[PDB]
Formats: sequence, structure tokens, C-alpha cells
Amino acid sequence: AAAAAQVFDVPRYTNLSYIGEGMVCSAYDNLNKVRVAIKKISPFHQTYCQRTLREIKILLRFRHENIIGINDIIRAPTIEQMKDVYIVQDLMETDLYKLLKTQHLSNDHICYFLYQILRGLKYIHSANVLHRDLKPSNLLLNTTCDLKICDFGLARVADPDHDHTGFLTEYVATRWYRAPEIMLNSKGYTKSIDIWSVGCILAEMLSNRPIFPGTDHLDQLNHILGILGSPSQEDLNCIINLKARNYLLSLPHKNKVPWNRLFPNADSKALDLLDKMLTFNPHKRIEVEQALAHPYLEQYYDPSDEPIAEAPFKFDMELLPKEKLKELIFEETARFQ
Repeated sequence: AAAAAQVFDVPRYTNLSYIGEGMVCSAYDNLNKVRVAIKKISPFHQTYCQRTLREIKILLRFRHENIIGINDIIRAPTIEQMKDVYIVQDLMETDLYKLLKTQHLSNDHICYFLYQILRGLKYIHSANVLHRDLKPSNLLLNTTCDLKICDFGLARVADPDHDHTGFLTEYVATRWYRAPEIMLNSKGYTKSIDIWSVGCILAEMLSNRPIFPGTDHLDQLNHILGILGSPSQEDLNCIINLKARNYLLSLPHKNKVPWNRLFPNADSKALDLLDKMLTFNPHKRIEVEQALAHPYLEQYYDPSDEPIAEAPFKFDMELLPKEKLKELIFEETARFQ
């Protein structure tokens, strides 16, 4: 086996450079005569197996310019010999997290990046899937500013009928990008959770800093309400959950901070769209198609060039012992043999 730095056993993928977290390496593709990214996955806890299968099932079903594809999957010919799985993807120079650490974005780059995020999200949502962890780290970029959404480990089939839960239920997705209803009464099974996260990304593109950098579960909601202000009577009436409603009523009144005061340089159309993505009430929050159609994106908007999914996930993929998930992972990866 080739050792990277330990076993990283991948025929047609010759040259090799390490790059972060199993482990990830750049390599050269001898069929396609391009460098590629290869993720070594060794998942066979139950947690890692459910995540792995879900991500493979989703990525293999999706085909879209603004969603990372799976080029290849390397594994053993038998379940017995299958210990690791290698996932081959397009090599992308950077991500939006790394870009925003060092580079101011022009309004034209902001607009183009936001257009590609929403065009990929339109496809995702059309497949009845929620990403549930959209953040700068999960938006890959190449040297010509093509953007691809990655990391479907926390994705779920949408289920708005079963989205209700108790106050401060545990949640896994990244704190700073979590919609306020996650902290109040939501399992994150509605499409409006992804639109909130895109709004947070747009704000981050405008200022090179997270707009809601909460230190904890409730601090995150306080950061949100410090900008949005206290929710209206009507938005609180939508919260039936008593502990969540009473929590909101316990908070000091806060006035809205206008977007143009936070972002005095920003295009006013960008701020009008930001406002509509970062709406407290998920029912009033803009839908992905409405965001695409917003005036800020008018230079790009083309519904005939914004495809929807051929094969949406009609039903939940249910939780299964490891042995079954390993077997599922084996079957799902069979086409690359």
C-alpha cells in the first residue's frame, strides 16, 4: 500500500499530497489527467456509518454544477476485506471560509457566489433534501470562482410535518449558522433552516466576519435578537411551545438594528435580500426560488438554467445495526467496481 504520512491505498491515482481531516489527500488522476481530492473514510461507530451512507446516497443521486460530485469510490471487492472507503472528488483550490479570512470580496463576487449557492440549494430542496450545515467551510471554490456545496453528513429528507420539538433540544449543526427556531421549537426538518444559513453566509461575505458568533446555545439566539430585535406579537403567537414562548417574553426589549448601519458599504439590493433571508418567522422567510428571482441576482437569474432534481427522495431513509449499514455502504458503492 502507498503510505501518505498512514495507509492511503488509491491504482489510477499516482502522485500524492496530504491535506487535513479519516484523512484527505490531493492526488493525480491518470484517466482524466487532472489532480483530484481523495477522502479516506474508515467509519465501520454506527454514527459514522449512518452519516457516510446518507452522504454517499445523496451525492450519487445528485448531478449539479454547484454540488460536489463523487467521481470515483475505491473499496475492497468484498465486505470482509472492506475496512476503508476512498471518495474521489474534483480538486477545489479553496473554500469560502479560507477566502474570507484574507480577501475582501467585490459586490460582483458576492452576487456571483450567492447566485451559485442558491442555484445549488434550489436543486437540493427540489430533491426534498435539506443540507442542514451550510457555512463558508462547506462552499468549495476553484481559481475561476466556480462554487460547489459539499458536506452532506448532516443532510436529511425534509419532514416539516414532524419538525416540532421542545425548547433547547440538542442540535449538531454549526452554532453560528443555526436558525432561531432550532433553539426554540424546531428539529431542523424544514427548508427554511437552509435559507437562514445562506443569509448568515451573505452577511459574512459583506463584512468578512460571522454576523451571529454566539458562544453557546442561548447566546446564539441573543446575538440574533440583538440585530433583528424582539420578535413581534404575531411571530410569538406562532410559538405554541410554552417554555420557548416564556423564554422570549423573559428577555429585555431590543430594537432592530438596520442592515445599512451594519453594512454601510453594501448594495441596497443585497441588504433587501439579506433582510428576507434573515427573517425570524420561518413561514415568512424567503424561499430559495424567490431569492433567485430577487433583484440583487437579476444579472444571473435564468430558471431554464437552474435545474431541479430528476429523482427526489420521497421518504425518510430510516436509522439499523452497523453490519446492515456496512452492507448498505457496500451495495451503494458497487457501481465504481
